Amino acid sequence: AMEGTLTATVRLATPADAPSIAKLIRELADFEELSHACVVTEEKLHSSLWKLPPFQGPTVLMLEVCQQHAEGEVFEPIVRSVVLKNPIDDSAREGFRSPSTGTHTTVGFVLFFPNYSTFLAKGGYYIEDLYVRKPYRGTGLGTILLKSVVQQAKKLRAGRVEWCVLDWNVNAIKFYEGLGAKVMPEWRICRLTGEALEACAL
Amino acid sequence: AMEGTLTATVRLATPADAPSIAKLIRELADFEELSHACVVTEEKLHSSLWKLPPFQGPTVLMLEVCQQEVFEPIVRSVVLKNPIDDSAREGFRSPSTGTHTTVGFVLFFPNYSTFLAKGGYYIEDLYVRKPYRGTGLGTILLKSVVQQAKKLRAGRVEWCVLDWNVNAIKFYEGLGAKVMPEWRICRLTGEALEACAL
Ligand SMILES: CC(C)(COP(=O)(O)OP(=O)(O)OC[C@H]1O[C@@H](n2cnc3c(N)ncnc32)[C@H](O)[C@@H]1OP(=O)(O)O)[C@@H](O)C(=O)NCCC(=O)NCCS
Ligand SMILES: CC(C)(COP(=O)(O)OP(=O)(O)OC[C@H]1O[C@@H](n2cnc3c(N)ncnc32)[C@H](O)[C@@H]1OP(=O)(O)O)[C@@H](O)C(=O)NCCC(=O)NCCS
Ligand SMILES: N[C@@H](CCCC[NH3+])C(=O)O
Ligand SMILES: N[C@@H](CCCC[NH3+])C(=O)O
Ligand code: NA
Ligand code: NA
Repeated sequence: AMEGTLTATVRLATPADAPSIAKLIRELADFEELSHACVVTEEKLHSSLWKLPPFQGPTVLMLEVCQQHAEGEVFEPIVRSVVLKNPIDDSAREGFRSPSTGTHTTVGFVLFFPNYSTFLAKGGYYIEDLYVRKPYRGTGLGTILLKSVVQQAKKLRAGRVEWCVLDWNVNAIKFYEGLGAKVMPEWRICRLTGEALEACAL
Repeated sequence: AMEGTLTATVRLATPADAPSIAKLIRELADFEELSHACVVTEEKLHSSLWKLPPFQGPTVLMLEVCQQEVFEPIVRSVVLKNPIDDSAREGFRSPSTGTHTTVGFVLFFPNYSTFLAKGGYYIEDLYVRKPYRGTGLGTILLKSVVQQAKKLRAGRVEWCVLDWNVNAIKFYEGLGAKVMPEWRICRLTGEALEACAL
């Protein structure tokens, strides 16, 4: 069991992280009660990610823990000390060994990509997924991961940082509101997919 | 002014379209009851758009009409539901062809679904000028984006709508889109974004 103080690391994901990303996307879909809709594979991540420079297309940041630079680098890892709220019991620890450092455990991820506001006439960032494994929630790790994205977005002069939440996901809403984000009740998401997308033609 | 059949053209916007795009973004913001929050300028569009290849970043397609390649223009004949009276006609002359009137625009950019593990497209803005609504022009414009998204193997085409905008909701549902009531947009901007530190 992990006790006392942890060292938390937020770093750019590499193709070697595809197995862990696939497992975390599946855990998130299971949390959102959307397992049937989730068809992610390591192969699909290799086909679609790591094609464009980081922050110029879909980009993943990995969150990892362990028991406690030159010019023009894209993303220097963010390293923070975290005093544990309670000791952590992680039965999944061995299946989440980090490919960057063997002594690190992968505990979360975030996927984000550029968006654009016409009212601001400025580019922003959109966060697609934000996920922390169950034994590591409530001790400040999700705050470090979200704030690392926001800090990068601000460095890139983002007008806004946006994302979506399920109306029933009260713990995430409280978490986002506590960081200054506003839940906008007036907007609804529209999706054109599957057969309806196939049928949509001129 | 305009009666019978129109020729509708959907084409890629160039920097010469920044004045009309700015004008149309303002009309949309006014429709969406968000005028005060709209700070678009031609200069801001020149700084943020036309920086990346089309469909690889924020991309605009213009919608233009007249009385009857990365992206080949889409040309369609449109039988007018009712004759059109356009008092703003002279302020919306097309920079591509002088005989064409700019009546709308769409802005879209790539998005990504982790559940599909596939890229898609997100439509930021979709707008048609009031005299040209309800006669099939908006359908042509949205379908032009979807056709390009499908050619680029998009898993989904997504956008958002105000819950009170029943005319856009009906239009979207009629095209096969599903309005998903469970999702809420969260935004970190302004002072809240500036105060967010690590
Ligand atoms: C939402 C999620 C990412 C947040 O991450 P977390 O690691 O659980 O978050 P934190 O621990 O930083 O913050 C959660 C709470 O703990 C509190 N907290 C942080 N450090 C703490 C500490 N050392 N001691 C006590 N409380 C602490 C924060 O103040 C926050 O409280 P609030 O929610 O009342 O503001 C995480 O719970 C998760 O993965 N959930 C399942 C998936 C999900 O909901 N995804 C959202 C996608 S839209
Ligand atoms: C929403 C908007 C983009 C749609 O464009 P439009 O040009 O009005 O759209 P169309 O004319 O293709 O479709 C509207 C309706 O007219 C009908 N229609 C189209 N051509 C027709 C014709 N020749 N004869 C009779 N009816 C016709 C369509 O079937 C559709 O009906 P439905 O709403 O019951 O499905 C437009 O009205 C607009 O700009 N509105 C204000 C801004 C706004 O709401 N933007 C959305 C931001 S999310
Ligand atoms: N373009 C608007 C959002 C409209 C979303 C619905 N089409 C903005 O920048 O705030
Ligand atoms: N990643 C999910 C959507 C989750 C949105 C909220 N984080 C999908 O591809 O459908
Ligand atoms: Na959610
Ligand atoms: Na709307």
